[PDB]
Amino acid sequence: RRESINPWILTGFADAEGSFLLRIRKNNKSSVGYSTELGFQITLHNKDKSILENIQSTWGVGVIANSGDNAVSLKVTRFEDLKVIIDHFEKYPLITQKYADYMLFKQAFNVMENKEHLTIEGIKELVRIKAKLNWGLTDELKKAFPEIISKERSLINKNIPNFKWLAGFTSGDGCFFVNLIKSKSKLGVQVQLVFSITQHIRDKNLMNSLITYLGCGYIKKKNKSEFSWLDFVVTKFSDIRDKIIPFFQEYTLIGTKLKDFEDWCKVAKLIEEKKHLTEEGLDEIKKIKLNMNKGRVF
DNA sequence: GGGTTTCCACTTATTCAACCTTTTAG
DNA sequence: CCTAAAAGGTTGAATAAGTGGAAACC
Ligand SMILES: [Ca+2]
Ligand SMILES: [Ca+2]
Ligand SMILES: [Ca+2]
Ligand SMILES: [Ca+2]
Repeated sequence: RRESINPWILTGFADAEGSFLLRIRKNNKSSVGYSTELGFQITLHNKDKSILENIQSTWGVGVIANSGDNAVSLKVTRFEDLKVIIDHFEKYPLITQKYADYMLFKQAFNVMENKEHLTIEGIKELVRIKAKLNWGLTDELKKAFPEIISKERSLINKNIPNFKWLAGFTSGDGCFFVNLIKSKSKLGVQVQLVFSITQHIRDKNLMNSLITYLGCGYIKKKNKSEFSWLDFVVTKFSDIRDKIIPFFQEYTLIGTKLKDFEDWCKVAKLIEEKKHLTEEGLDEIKKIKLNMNKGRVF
């Protein structure tokens, strides 16, 4: 059932789940020896295929396909379709550092719109653009286009623009979790509700702003080898009851995350009724938990 | 139909989400 | 003593991003 997604929900979701793409491919059938492909894409779990169909219908662009065993993607690379992407993100701009990637995608669009990508000089300009996009140059492009190139990206400083963006972002990178803490009590399990949003460290400022915007929570920094990311986290029930739950009751989530939030809420009500301290209440929470998050079948 | 664009199957890197246990706060 | 909140992580790919191959187009 195709439903129109609000454009700021969509942009918040794009900030959490979109990726731009710029292919500069060796091609023995291209006059300059390289062909290109420019686009935007989203990859989700199969259980969320509906989001992709809603976006495909809301925009009128893109093609949907399996992405391996368990995921599905919406890719938009038809050049004329990319005008839709630009019109959307011009009106409802990305908020995270991905915004810099959007601007690089715009620059590549302009090169191609002037048909300059059919010249080697235009291929070279696309390479300079791609050197700053996402993961930058591949080994093949480094080898083929030796050049000291600026690598500094525009640092993005933008406030959360409105709460629909936040609902979109949370639908992508958020998590509603029932933590079962093993204790020695007679019941022997403490039920703890956790709300989290996870993000690369490059957007520490935006994540830190969530403390102010939502009136609760804290930031946990995590490092693993050379990689760093952050979790905005809320574990205090009174904050979950009075701030997190009413926020998302008002600003609706999309996809499977919505059902997780609803289940989470059913656990919160049980907790408020103190039935998490009874055996029968705990069994019910355990049963709700088994069907949340990755365990959910559909 | 030659050069170019678009699509579709599928993979690589690593940023997510989701999942744990132990300790501290109240 | 008791429960709630925070601290302190780990797991593993539903990560973000990218690739190989060719059909479709004009
Ligand atoms: Ca994300
Ligand atoms: Ca994704
Ligand atoms: Ca997600
Ligand atoms: Ca995500």
